[PDB]
Amino acid sequence: DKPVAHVVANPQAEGQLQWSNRRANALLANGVELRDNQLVVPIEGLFLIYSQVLFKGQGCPSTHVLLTHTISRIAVSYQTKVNLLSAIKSPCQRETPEGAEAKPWYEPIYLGGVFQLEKGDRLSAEINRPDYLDFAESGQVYFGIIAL
Amino acid sequence: DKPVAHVVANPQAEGQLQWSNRRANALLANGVELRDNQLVVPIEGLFLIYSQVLFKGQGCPSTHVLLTHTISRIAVSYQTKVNLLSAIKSPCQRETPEGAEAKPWYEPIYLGGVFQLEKGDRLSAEINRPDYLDFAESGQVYFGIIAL
Amino acid sequence: DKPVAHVVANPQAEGQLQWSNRRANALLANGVELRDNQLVVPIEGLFLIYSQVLFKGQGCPSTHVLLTHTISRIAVSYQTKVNLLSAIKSPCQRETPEGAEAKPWYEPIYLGGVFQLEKGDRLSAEINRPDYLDFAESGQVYFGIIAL
Repeated sequence: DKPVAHVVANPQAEGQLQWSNRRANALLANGVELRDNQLVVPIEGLFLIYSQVLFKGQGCPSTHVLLTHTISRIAVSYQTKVNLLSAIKSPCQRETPEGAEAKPWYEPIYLGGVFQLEKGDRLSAEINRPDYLDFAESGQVYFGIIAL
Repeated sequence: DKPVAHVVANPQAEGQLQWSNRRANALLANGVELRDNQLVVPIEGLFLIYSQVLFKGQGCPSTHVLLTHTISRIAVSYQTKVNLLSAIKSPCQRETPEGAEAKPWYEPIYLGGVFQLEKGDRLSAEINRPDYLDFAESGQVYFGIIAL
Repeated sequence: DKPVAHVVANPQAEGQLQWSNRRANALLANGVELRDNQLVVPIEGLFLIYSQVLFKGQGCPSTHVLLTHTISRIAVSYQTKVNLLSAIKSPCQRETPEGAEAKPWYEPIYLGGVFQLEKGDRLSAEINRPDYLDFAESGQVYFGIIAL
């Protein structure tokens, strides 16, 4: 009877993090809505909120890239946006003047925490570079919430 | 009264990820069974499932290595296996022709999510290279589940 | 009615990991106490415990550094300390004799698990180098617990 959601990246969405519950082993029950790529809370309460993203690259080309993942809360019904959880990662410290190269790298980021939410609040799980995501398979990219 | 399990790597198992509840601060209660290195669910319901693995290496020898960690579900009572959560990590982008070397590196991977399971389902937390694991101590390698 | 806490790093504490509940989107309710920078459990029970730390550096200066994060339990009322969850990470495999340099790097560590605690137990989330932390913003550094 608890509101719950476990949504995954839609692998047909090219260059975007599009969440989807249309998968076996994914959930969107008891009031939680997926609207505008956001999770809308059905009741006020304490919620465990979490998400994982997986980035992938092929070597460290010429310069440098920071990868971010954040879960924001947008309170009320069109109020402000505020970050609840956030992480940053840098895949390449270096890779310069020729030689050999071109080795793929993978980098997972996990975020998870317990928060007091009000009915109607909207949650967003967002990354800066959707073009570096890897949802080539599995339980590699996901976002969920469960009322506690 | 909720089914629950928090098992750790058995440090006496050389080159294998062998789960064990025989530790203070580990749990295996209310129906959850550890059978064939797998966690068997006692009732249908929503479960928070999670696991951490820690890999360790001593420099980046000649070529390259990918480290994987996945939690699969094997539904029913001898049905198919399917991945619920998965992560990949690459420890070495490089390390070639002589010089100095040989610095140990550590890499943790965390997986966690909420899933609807049926009684009898079996859960596996698996890695590709058990020879790179580090459970030299602590709460470094663990796998748990708790009915929500 | 469940004991719960979600505390964040206090950004005014220079070179120390000082936890604080004095933030919107932070919690310290139903009996959980923040005493001596530790979370004191109000009742015996199963608790989901978790924490994230984010380290940041500016290149890989001359030698090497290991970053640790651990959550310990200190049972009873002045008994022993024991690690429940722990992770290690090494930011620099290399960076030697001149050239160019000086690129900032970020490294997040996440810990989370379910544990049977007794009333009065104290929990500590600790790092080895508080001088490498980054709580420059957001939900970057946090420690929470919720009775299950």
